[PDB]
Amino acid sequence: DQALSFLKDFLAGGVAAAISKTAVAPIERVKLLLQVQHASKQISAEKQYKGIIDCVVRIPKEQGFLSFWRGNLANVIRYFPTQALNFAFKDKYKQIFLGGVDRHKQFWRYFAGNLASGGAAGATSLCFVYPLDFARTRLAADVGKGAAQREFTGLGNCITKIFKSDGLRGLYQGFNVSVQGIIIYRAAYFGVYDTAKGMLPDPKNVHIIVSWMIAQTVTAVAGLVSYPFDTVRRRMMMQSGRKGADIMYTGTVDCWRKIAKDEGPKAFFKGAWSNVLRGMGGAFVLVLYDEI
Ligand SMILES: C=C1[C@@H]2CC[C@H]3[C@]4(C)C[C@H](O[C@H]5O[C@H](CO)[C@@H](OS(=O)(=O)O)[C@H](OS(=O)(=O)O)[C@H]5OC(=O)CC(C)C)CC(C(=O)O)(C(=O)O)[C@H]4CC[C@]3(C2)[C@H]1O
Ligand SMILES: CCCCCCCCCCCC(=O)NCCC[N+](C)(C)[O-]
Repeated sequence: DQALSFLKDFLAGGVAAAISKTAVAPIERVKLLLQVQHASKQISAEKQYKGIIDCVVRIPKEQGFLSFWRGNLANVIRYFPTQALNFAFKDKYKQIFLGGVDRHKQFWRYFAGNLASGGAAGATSLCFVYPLDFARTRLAADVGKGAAQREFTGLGNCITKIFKSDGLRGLYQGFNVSVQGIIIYRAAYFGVYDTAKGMLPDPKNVHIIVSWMIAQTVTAVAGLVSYPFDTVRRRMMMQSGRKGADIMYTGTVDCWRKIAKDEGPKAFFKGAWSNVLRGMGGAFVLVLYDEI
């Protein structure tokens, strides 16, 4: 019950999360650039990154090797407020949406309860940490080659600059679709894993390896299914700071339509492969980390 033990666990978790996310930040930046460069003010269509390889080879000489971690501070910080918030809300939402439900005799009522609980805890946390996700994205998208060409010079600068021009709404652009995404993601994750645990994995006796790959596969699939929601989310974040006729999307719905009509249905998955890689590498660093 030691408050000390709890603090130690809390910090250790924050350290682990900070290491894995920092580790895959380069590939995450590529994912973000490909996903949002269409809505960038600095990237002309001619200078757009042609892909992962074209992207990884260009940013070092274009903006400096260190720029691979541009916007990563938000990544190492988010964990703390996020987990602090879960400590006060997470279990309460579970009790609220799942209390009294028999998991075995009421599959769907349980399923829905699970989604509402995850969705409620996620939206609640985001009410506080979303600006961090916002800045992580806007900084990642910034391709300035030096302090003078930087659209934002850092986490604090991004948040303050946007706040001054758009107020709070600017820092929360894309909030709603992100929550929809959280629910779709959770629905796909549990839906797949559920169907999975049935076929091929009897009382999990298989090697740790296959047991890991399977967990990664469920994550990748859940990430793909909800990816479109992530793309309009980030594209909306790119609107903050813009004014008048400069605004590409007037709302989430307008965003969905615009992307579909101006870029094509496949465009919703720009960066999706990079995202799959990012997720895998992230999980691989944690195991690599826990073993040291
Ligand atoms: C439209 C979308 C896409 C689909 C939904 C989300 C996540 C995948 C959704 C996700 O992560 C969520 O899903 C997990 C799996 O079901 C769930 O774990 S569980 O409780 O153990 O089941 C996490 O819960 S928490 O308890 O740890 O807090 C939950 O985190 C949140 O609620 C984090 C808030 C900051 C939002 C977190 C996250 C991640 O990459 O994994 C993260 O930022 O770290 C999001 C990335 C952004 C999108 C991508 C959003 O743009
Ligand atoms: C277990 C595998 C199931 C197969 C899943 C196949 C996913 C293909 C990705 C679909 C992307 C998606 O969700 N778009 C929802 C559009 C919703 N609106 C119209 C409101 O914008």
